[PDB]
Amino acid sequence: STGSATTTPIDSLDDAYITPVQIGTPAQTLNLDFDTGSSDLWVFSSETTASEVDGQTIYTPSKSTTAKLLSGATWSISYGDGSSSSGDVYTDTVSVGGLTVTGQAVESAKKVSSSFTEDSTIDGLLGLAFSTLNTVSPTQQKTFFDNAKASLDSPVFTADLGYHAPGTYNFGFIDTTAYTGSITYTAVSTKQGFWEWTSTGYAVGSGTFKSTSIDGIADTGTTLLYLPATVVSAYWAQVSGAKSSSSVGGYVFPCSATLPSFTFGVGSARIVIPGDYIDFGPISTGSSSCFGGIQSSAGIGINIFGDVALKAAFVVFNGATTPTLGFASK
Repeated sequence: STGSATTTPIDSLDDAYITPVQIGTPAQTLNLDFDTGSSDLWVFSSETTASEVDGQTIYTPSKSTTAKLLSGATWSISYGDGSSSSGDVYTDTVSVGGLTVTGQAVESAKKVSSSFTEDSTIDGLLGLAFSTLNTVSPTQQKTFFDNAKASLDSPVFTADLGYHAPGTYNFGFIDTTAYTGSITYTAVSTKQGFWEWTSTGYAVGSGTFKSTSIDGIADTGTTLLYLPATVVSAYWAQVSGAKSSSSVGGYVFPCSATLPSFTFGVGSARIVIPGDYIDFGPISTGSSSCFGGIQSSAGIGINIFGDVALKAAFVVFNGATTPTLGFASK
């Protein structure tokens, strides 16, 4: 089997991408944030504290003839940005882009943190990291991809995120028309439960490529590109007037600037992020200070190849017995 679904930016900055997901019988379609940095499929629901729902579409398990309470199971998650959610668990039929999994754990939120409530466009998350990170207790549950894997034509999914435009998540096949050149594959460590890999270096604009190992994670659920402070300083030094602002929380730059590209290495191959992709717009409405899309990871503990990086590539998440990542230009 295969599946193919369009993923759509939630706003004009590509802050996140939503993909429609069919849950239950008859289907209830929710728009989920596919997140290769986490491993829970959780949804706003009829169980979510009413004051914490503000415009999201909810899953109502009592209206699904295939829903079954997973007795005793609870979940609770905290994300790298400080947001969180928790609740109980049902199993139900879940379909993405024509690919159906029966008995998928659907984690129903009883509580969500304010950032989720405040984002009316995201009805939940669909985790695509390794199932070892799934938070369901006392019986850890598998991701949608893990459940689908054996049925797929090939045990892979691909992320093709658009810049200011829709893109595609495919399951079970590699669309050879969706990228240019060849796909360069690179080793993955699953030791932390992430799609963790090592970039071979970087360049700023037309500058020389610096060969240096940068370990990080491919994370579709993170907006920005978070890299070591040395790398980030070298990038923003090429933008007149750019500076790190403790009050804003990162590097800002004059909105009148033209940003240089940023290249990252994948083996001997190179992925070029155009400068435009690094502009996240005014820090507040009407400001002439703009927020940068490359930020320091120094306070995170891990480097994160988030959407800013991934949307410059066609990305293969190869879930074979020994997982690997593939990157192609497009």
